[PDB]
Amino acid sequence: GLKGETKIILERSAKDITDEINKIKKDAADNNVNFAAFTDSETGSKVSENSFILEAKVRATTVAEKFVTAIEGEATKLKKTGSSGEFSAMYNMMLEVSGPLEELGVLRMTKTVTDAAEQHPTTTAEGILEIAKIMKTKLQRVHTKNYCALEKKKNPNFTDEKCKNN
Repeated sequence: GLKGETKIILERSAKDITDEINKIKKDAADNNVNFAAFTDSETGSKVSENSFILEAKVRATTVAEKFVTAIEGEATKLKKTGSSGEFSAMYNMMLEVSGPLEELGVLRMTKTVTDAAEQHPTTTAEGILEIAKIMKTKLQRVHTKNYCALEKKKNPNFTDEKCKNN
């Protein structure tokens, strides 16, 4: 239904993120750093004391943030949301992307997004704007968590109630 790049435009953005994971893996191996350090294991505070893991995690985040913000913008009216199914199609991928990110890191919370379908529709024209409220939560929780440790290395003066020290 969509002509020109407007069709693959969605796939193009997803392709970058998909490949982004591979870019870090090859980079991590080059520096010979424990890749599994990203998630390591579930046990309270995560180690990954190395700035590389925390810093690299942002790279996988910032790029992902574009996808979420893009959904709200791409909403347009028809250009991206061609058919009535295209509206949810955009969010459909985000649900799947929850995997790749989980591997590189990022906090899991597909339950909140999935649960949104129960109360809220799924991702209709206005539904995206409304349900988007839940998504923004992840952007702050993921960023704030990695953000603190980010400028933390720069100076010990860094402090914030949002982020806990170890």
